[PDB]
Amino acid sequence: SGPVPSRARVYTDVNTHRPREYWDYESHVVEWGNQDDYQLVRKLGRGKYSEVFEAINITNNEKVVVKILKPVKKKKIKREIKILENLRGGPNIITLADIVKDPVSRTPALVFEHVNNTDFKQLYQTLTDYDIRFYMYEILKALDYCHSMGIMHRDVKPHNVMIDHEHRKLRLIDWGLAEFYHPGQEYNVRVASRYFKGPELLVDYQMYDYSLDMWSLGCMLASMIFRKEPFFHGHDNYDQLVRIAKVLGTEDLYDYIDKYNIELDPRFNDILGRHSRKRWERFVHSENQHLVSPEALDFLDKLLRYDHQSRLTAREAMEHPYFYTVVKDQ
Ligand SMILES: Cc1cnc(Cl)c2c1[nH]c1ccc3cc(O)ccc3c12
Repeated sequence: SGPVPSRARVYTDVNTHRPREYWDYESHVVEWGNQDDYQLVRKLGRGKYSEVFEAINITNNEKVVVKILKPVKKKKIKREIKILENLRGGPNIITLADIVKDPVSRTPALVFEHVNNTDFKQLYQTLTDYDIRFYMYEILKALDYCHSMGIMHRDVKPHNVMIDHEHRKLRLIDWGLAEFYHPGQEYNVRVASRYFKGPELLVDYQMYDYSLDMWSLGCMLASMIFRKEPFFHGHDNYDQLVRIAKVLGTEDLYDYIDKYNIELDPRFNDILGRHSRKRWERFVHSENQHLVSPEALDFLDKLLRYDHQSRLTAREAMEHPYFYTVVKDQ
C-alpha cells in the first residue's frame, strides 16, 4: 500500500466512545416545527446547495435567518442538522432555532438565531491590532469546542464568521461541509474555498483531521495582519499550491509529501519550480506594520505549516503569547 496513514493528535477517539446515534446521522429522525411561525422578509443570499433569507418569527416577534435547502445530495441534509443539534449551546456556534418543511420548495428549512453582521471586505480594513487578537480568540473558542465534540468544520473563511462589531459578538456559521472525525477515515478533498484549502487537500491526501481548520484560520490571520486579501492568491487549485510554495518553500513541500509517501500529480512538474522559504518580515510594510508584532509572526508561523500534524491545535493556539494582551470575559 502507498500512502502512510495519519491520525489527529488530539480528540482522536472522541466519536468511537460516543453512543452510535451521536455520529450515525443517517439514522437521525428529524423533529419538525411549524412553518407558519416564520415569515420571509428579505433574501440574503444563494449558496451552492441553498437559499438564505432574513425572516421574522411571528410567535415571539424576533428576527430570524432561514436556510432553504436544495436536495440533490440528500445525505448532507441529515449530516448538517445532527451537527448543529450536537453543537448547540457551545461558545460562538450559531444556534439552530428550528427545522421546518418549506411548502414551496418542499424541502427542509433550517431556522437560525439572527446575527447582524458587516461585510468583511469593509470590516477587515478597520480592525485594530487589539481587535484582530480579540476576534481570533473568539474563533478559537468555536474551533476548540467543535474539535472536542469530534467535528471538523472544513470551510473556515471570512464569509463563514458572522460578526456583530457594535456588540463585539461573533458566530461561526455554515456547517454544510462539516463532518464527524473518525480515526483512519478517508475524506473528500473537495472541501473548503480555494484560498483557504490546506496543503493536504491540494496534494490529494484524504486521511486529514481537525488540523485542516487551523490552516484555514492561518490564511485568515495572514490576510488580516498583512492587509492582503487573499494571502495565497491562486488562479486555480494547482496554482494555489504554487502560491503556497513561493512563501513556504519547495524543500519543505517535498519533505511533507515524502513523509506521507504521497505522489504529486505530474502536472506540477512544469509549474512548481524551486523556491526558498521566505521570512515573514518580507510581507511587512508601512501600511500594515501596526498590525504586526513578534508574537503575531510566531503565532502565524505555527499555524501555516505543510505538515498538518505539526500545526498548533486550537487549545494550544489559545495558549500563545499573542493572546496575553487580550482581556478575558470575565
Ligand atoms: C450561505 C450560508 C449558509 N449558511 C448560513 Cl447559516 C448562512 C449563509 N449565509 C448567511 C448569511 C447570514 C447568516 C446569518 C445568521 O444569523 C446565520 C446564518 C447566516 C448565513
